[PDB]
Amino acid sequence: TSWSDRLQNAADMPANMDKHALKKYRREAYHRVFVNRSLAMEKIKCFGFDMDYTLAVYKSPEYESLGFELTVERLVSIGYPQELLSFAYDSTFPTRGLVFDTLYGNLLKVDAYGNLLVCAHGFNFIRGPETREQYPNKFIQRDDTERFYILNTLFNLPETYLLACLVDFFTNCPRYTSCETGFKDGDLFMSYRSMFQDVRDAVDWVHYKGSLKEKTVENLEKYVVKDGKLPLLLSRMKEVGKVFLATNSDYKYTDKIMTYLFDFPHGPKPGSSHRPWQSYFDLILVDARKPLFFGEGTVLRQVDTKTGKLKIGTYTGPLQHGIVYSGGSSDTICDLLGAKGKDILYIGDHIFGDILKSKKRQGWRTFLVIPELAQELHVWTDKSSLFEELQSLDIFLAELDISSIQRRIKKVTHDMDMCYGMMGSLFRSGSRQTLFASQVMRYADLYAASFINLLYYPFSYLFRAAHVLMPHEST
Amino acid sequence: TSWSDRLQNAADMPANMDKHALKKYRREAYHRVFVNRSLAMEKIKCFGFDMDYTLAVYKSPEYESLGFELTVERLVSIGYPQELLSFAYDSTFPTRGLVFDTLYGNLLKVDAYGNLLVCAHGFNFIRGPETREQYPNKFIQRDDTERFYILNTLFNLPETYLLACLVDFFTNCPRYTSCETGFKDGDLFMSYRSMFQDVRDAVDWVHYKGSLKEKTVENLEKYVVKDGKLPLLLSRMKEVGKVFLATNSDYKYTDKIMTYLFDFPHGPKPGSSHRPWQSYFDLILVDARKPLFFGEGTVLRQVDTKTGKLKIGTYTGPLQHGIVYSGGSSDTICDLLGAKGKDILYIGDHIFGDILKSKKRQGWRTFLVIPELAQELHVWTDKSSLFEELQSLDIFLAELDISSIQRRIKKVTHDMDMCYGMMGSLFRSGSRQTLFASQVMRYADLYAASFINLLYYPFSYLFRAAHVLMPHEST
Amino acid sequence: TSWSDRLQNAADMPANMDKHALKKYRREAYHRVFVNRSLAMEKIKCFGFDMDYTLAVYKSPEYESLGFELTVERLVSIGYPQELLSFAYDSTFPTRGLVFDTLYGNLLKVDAYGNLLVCAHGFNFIRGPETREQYPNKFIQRDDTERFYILNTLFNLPETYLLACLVDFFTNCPRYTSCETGFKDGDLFMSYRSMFQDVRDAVDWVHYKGSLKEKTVENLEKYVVKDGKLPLLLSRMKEVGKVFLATNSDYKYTDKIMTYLFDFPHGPKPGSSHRPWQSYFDLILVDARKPLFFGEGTVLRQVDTKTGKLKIGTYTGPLQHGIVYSGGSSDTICDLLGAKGKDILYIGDHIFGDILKSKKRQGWRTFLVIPELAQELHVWTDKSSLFEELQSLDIFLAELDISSIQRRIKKVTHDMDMCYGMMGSLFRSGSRQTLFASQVMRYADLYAASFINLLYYPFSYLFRAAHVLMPHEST
Amino acid sequence: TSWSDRLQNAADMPANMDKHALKKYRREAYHRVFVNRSLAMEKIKCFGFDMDYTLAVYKSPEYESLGFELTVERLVSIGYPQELLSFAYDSTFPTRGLVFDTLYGNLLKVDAYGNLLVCAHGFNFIRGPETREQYPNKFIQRDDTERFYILNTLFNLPETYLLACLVDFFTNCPRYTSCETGFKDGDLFMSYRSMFQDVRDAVDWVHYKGSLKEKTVENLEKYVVKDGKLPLLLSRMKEVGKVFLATNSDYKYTDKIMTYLFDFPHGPKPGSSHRPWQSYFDLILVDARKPLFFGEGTVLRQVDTKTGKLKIGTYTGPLQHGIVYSGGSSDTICDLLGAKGKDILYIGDHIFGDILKSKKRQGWRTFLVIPELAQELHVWTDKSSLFEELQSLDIFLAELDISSIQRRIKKVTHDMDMCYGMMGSLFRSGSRQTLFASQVMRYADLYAASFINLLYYPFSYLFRAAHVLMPHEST
Ligand SMILES: [Mg+2]
Ligand SMILES: [Mg+2]
Ligand SMILES: [Mg+2]
Ligand SMILES: [Mg+2]
Repeated sequence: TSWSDRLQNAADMPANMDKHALKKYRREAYHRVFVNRSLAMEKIKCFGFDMDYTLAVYKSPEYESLGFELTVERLVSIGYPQELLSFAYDSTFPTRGLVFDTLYGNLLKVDAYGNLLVCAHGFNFIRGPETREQYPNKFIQRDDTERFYILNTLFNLPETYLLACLVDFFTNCPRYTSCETGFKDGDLFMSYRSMFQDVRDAVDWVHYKGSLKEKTVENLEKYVVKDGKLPLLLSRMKEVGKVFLATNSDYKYTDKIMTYLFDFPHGPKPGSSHRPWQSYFDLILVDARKPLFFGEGTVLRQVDTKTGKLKIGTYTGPLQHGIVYSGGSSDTICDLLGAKGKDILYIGDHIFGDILKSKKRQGWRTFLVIPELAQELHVWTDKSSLFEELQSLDIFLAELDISSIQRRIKKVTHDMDMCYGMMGSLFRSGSRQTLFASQVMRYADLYAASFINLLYYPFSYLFRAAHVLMPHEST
Repeated sequence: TSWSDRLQNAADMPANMDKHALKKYRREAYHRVFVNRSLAMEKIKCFGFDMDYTLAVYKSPEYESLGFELTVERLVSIGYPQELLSFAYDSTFPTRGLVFDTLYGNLLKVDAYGNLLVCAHGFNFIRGPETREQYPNKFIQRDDTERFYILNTLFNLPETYLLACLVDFFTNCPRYTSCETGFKDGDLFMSYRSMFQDVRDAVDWVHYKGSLKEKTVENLEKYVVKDGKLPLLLSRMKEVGKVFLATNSDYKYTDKIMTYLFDFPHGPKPGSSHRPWQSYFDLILVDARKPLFFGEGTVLRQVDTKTGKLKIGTYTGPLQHGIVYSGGSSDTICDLLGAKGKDILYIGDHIFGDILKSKKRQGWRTFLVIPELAQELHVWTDKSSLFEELQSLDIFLAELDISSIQRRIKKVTHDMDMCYGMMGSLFRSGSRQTLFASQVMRYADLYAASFINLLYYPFSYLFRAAHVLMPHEST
Repeated sequence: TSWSDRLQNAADMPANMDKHALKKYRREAYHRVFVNRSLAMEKIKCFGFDMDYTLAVYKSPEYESLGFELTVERLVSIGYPQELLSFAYDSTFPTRGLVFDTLYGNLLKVDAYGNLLVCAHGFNFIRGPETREQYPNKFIQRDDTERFYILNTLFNLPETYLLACLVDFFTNCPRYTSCETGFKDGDLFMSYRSMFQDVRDAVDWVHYKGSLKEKTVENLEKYVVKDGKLPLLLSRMKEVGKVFLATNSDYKYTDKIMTYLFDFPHGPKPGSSHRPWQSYFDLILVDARKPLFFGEGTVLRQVDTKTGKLKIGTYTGPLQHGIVYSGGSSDTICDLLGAKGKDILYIGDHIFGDILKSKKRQGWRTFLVIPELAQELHVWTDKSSLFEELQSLDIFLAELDISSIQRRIKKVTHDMDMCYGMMGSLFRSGSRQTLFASQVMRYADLYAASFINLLYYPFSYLFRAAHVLMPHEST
Repeated sequence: TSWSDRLQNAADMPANMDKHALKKYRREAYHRVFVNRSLAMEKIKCFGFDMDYTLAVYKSPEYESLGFELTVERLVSIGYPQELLSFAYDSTFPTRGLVFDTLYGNLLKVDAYGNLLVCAHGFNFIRGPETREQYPNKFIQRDDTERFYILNTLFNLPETYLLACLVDFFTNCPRYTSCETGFKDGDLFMSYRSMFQDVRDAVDWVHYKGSLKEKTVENLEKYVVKDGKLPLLLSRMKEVGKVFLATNSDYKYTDKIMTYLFDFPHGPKPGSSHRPWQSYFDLILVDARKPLFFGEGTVLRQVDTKTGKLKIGTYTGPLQHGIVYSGGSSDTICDLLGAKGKDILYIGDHIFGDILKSKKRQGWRTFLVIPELAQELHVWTDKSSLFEELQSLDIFLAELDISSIQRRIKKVTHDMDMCYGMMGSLFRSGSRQTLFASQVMRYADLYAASFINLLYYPFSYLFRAAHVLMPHEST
């Protein structure tokens, strides 16, 4: 059972719109909209959407495996050793949000202050004292982007596993010599940083020049979750306000994916005429280049919808029916739809490019899709027993012999985390929250396993969060 | 009653060290150490200190008034109009942490997302709808440091008032014409940004070339809080670990101020031989240039303690008795004292230069001194009635006629805030926390009205904070 | 008669090596080595070579036309109007070294101080007074690289003509409206700067992703000058010193081109065994990325000569027989061949990337190939009559009615220049030298229509230039 | 006999304005205007002037000695050893235009390509082979401004000698240990780069905070050349065009110096009413901050001529009588006087800040004052014998035993150069021109020992330079 098996379960269901069914269905955690800062839906005038892993959720692990296979094949095509071809994607290893340290070749799980929570070299998990060799003070400057790359999106799951695969492979292949910062094979030296760049280069290449889009699009049912409730929610949003798309993908890929997402023999509800996906939007903007989009952007271009090519020159006209934009900036949306930032709820999965940047730079309201939350919620509810024991121990430790009491902490956190995978939960390692968890609470006003959970809330719900108090204020 | 009147009350008291007196005295809020993240004092090996507004608290409002007077006199000396001379510092206007917007000449109180909480143009407080003229979406990109200057330290209190004074004066002086971005007087145009730079230039100048140090040092009792409990706490720290000073001030000013802070006819306790302030420290470092200190720093220099001048050349020797350093970096301290970052508790008042930077860049533990917390606590406890009514209204608003219910919110927040001053509380505006409050919770592990509150806690106390849960985790 | 018709005339000749034949053949201007600063061939220990337009001269105008055709086809493929397809390359329009001004869409010929010598908007040559509208003071800051692009290499000849073609086409096509900085077609605006970037993008694309290499390599005789005297000169250099290749091209293209350059049924001289091109070199370095090569360079890589792919990792071994390098820096050559900069004579055609940068950054000796010099010399010798009249007028103008005397200057310069082409001589406009001419004299120690002219000079010739005197020094 | 002894000889002379006296007086080399590029005086509409070492020439060696003394005293005041106090300025050591290499502590004389011509470590002149230890290839990247500082103005003559003095002193003082990059004294390390920064800091300090202006102004006759022919030339320029001042000095210093330069009991000619210096100018601009002046500049300010302070705010009015400007840009002058760049002849002594930058960035015409040219001309004319022998040897060397022929070259260049000083001529070392000589020919259209030499040329002279030919063009 993958996490997209949960999302494709609730997606096979038409929506009963009885107002008592929605209110009851909503309270079940898998379908909740969780609230970090209060938000009055009545004050939202425009709903904006990312596409990949927001409107179009790729089925796991089929999709990660395809991208891992194509990336491996690209690396062998440029000179990496044939053995890579026998790697096979394993979804139980990687967790989103890890940090690859290009100096020492470790995958790290860190908290919001860059404290080490987990450290794996290949598939060898480094325990506390040994990590102090390379990380005295057990800490990284997580903003040193020359050394550290944060694998933040579901797109990075294949490379998260692949980096571990390569470090493992070269460590144990007798042709090579392990050094602190990479591998020697005679007179060639491959630094972990060189190796990491090649992987990054290869993932980009399969997305933009290799065959991943092609293989995706010729088997959409295998790779893309489709849900009849998406065209219903979009039309319901259009009655209360404006709806826009602002995606980084190009127009040809956007059109194929979006057409499939609406490929039902009805429109919004069973019985209605099907409508083209474009009619569900007041403003369609491709090639957005977020997060640069939320600063100065690029020049506003117009897509030739017939050919998929951009018209030559900078588009100067007004919003008009039928038009598709390329490039531009967030200010394109605000001007063309007559919106201020806090009239906008932007809905996306990139904690950095979609959410953090639209909040800090423009004051937009934010909705973070976290697809793994379905499986994360399952593990967290089912094995709540262990976390409750965790919190019990954490307190009796403070009253105080703790020779053996710290041992039961470190034991209990390990086996709690293992239920999620080898890199543990996306949101925590034991009693300690991750960087990712921290940025969710900090920059996502709302979050949910799927944006579809908005369908189960009335037109003008007021999402409510608890007010926050400083220590001295609750004294 | 200023906030330094509170601190100079508890400072006139010798410390009863009965372990039941400390535990009871400690529970009184004014003397608490408040905890944002748990901290095990037993694991702290080095205590490090800022000086100004940490070890040496300047009496308010005498000191702010002196700096305001000298800054005003400097501006008139370079050409500003004589009327400035009749300005007089008013401590009830400014609150620390405001943001001056150099484009439109407004002082702003913002929350952590840059949402406008208060907006004053001179002494005219701009209400909601009118702020939308200049701030559509009622938001600023608080990291656009070319436009926005955050007045963060107690040193900025005089210029916080002075900026309002000037905007007020030029607005109402018939010689000038108000424009959106400044004032015209015939063929001269003074932009708010030009004017702001002159004020900043003048404050620097009185601190580093004018007479402020001179007038301070020739009347230390008038300007500097002195507390017999400081040499006691320092010596107690020296028995459990190492103690260091790392201040931005130069050695001559540091020596005068520190000598006075120890100017008692006894040592640590009444009855003991007085010792020079230098003997309370294992490492003394002046000219630190924090926050650059916490990155690459500057070259390590050695102070000629006899002359107050720096020796020529880069100091290459070891830590040795008697030596004073200039420049260097945080890594100087770690090497020379054999410490990792989390063995260090650094104690200071600069939320940015002392606390935020030492946490994000080095993983140091942090203790934030907030001198105004004494008065803030008084107002918050005494007028708790109003905040309790505030939180009641905030909830019954969510159940729902709110024509009149929002009016009682906006009324009640105003008169709550007024009890603090015209710019309201340092930590909140009504039910909404400030940027400053947010950075306290985020980067200060501990905080307190005074670092002296550490004296009332046992040698190896474990400061405990509540563990944090994401919404879906408490579901 | 193109300029590569001259070079392919002298190239069809085997070399008579009688020492009286070389000395006599050498004195003919077409075969001279011209000298800007004295150079003692005996002190040269390494000869280094660029490839494209140095060892491999592309036949004109076949090659420029092919690149123009492919670039035009690429632009139409991305959306430019079909009419572009009817453009046809005209070799009589462009002169190398022109400056495209992306603001106003003009091709400019400038002197070393950026003074305007010629200004063409499309095919309309703008005369003096009208250029003052857009260029008051008739001058450009030629180092403002955001606005001005200097078309410096023979590779830029197709785009030099194409830029004029497009400006002409849009100016006169009634679908568009000419503005100061570009063209409007309804709601699309194409700035000259946008248009220029598209041309630059398209030329790069045909070189690195389109078919230009493919079409070149499948008809080498049509496109590439081949000369039996090249393998003779290379072997003669190898007896006095070391020989190296440092080209920006990749290894697969380098191998095809170089193999053809040595494709004779003999070796160095008729009668000798043919040898592979690689045996003529002590150090072969591809992917050089000059001029970055002459600063920090890139990492040294090793080419897998069997597959044409780079081996993975950084090459750490020594110079060894058979090895081909990728990347690296000029310091790779100096270390591996044991050379200082002034032991090196580097031979190339890029006045900036090959010559200027190797002189200013490393102190290398320099040999500039100028292929057009053959035709330039012909025009300059044959029509010397007119330049002699020019210099006569220039002086009698100084003795002084010059109403009519300036008119004969401006007339005589025009018809002198026209004998070269519509953009006039590469080296001058009338009595005024071009930027290009200035950088030749300034940074090329030697220059010549072909590097083959070195064959006609004895092993240890001392190339001699006149010593330079300041005005006050000849007083 | 210093070089300002020559300039103060011709300055004690009233100007006979007989047109045959000027034409004859002019031909004497000391009073020539030398011409690098032809210039038609009739086309000059504005004459612009620097002040220091242009209108106000400081008497040598009195002035350099005063600045050396004050700089030495400042260094001892901050901690340098007392022995510095016994240094005494020696005008026979330094030559303008040397390059201090902050890595190895050498003064270098270089040519335009950065080839080493002279290399002195302290007062030890390093001969060829030993310089190869630190400068393989005998070359420096003269644009690496982090390592190399070019001492370009007469203001740098005191520090040129002082740098040698310090390197000499520390090398030979037994308290210190010489290392490749500086000196050790126990646990202090003084790098040459640290030491160089202290000297630079100290020279700035005496100019802007110490007493150099004060001591200058209270003994102007001792320190400043005064010439009755200056007010005559200025008034003659005002009849043919506009005259402006654009100096980096502030208004109070400018007024003292300029007032003295006009302190005669007559006006332009003996017998005329004296006029204030300000009446000789159409536009006076102080605080120019050249060369930044020739790019974006700073904001235009207005000087309060009564107080010497800048008025508050940005000056927006027009050119009006009596007004003095501060800051601004070269475009201030062009707009306010209605000039294009080539209507301007700017007259100054800074080869970089005044001449090179105004030519490359704005296309201004240029007049370089070189005060040492008077003495340089004397040495060059009087000892022409030796340079003529030099050029004879340079040629017979090319015909060819040169074991002994190179020895007579290296001997003859040494004793030629010695007649100028220990660092030799400003313009050459033997047969090789210096960087400085090269930038004179390259960027100064005219040059002269004094700008006063313009008085001896008729109103609309056409300064004529020989036209330049490339090698292949004179073939
Ligand atoms: Mg996405
Ligand atoms: Mg402080
Ligand atoms: Mg080339
Ligand atoms: Mg000057």
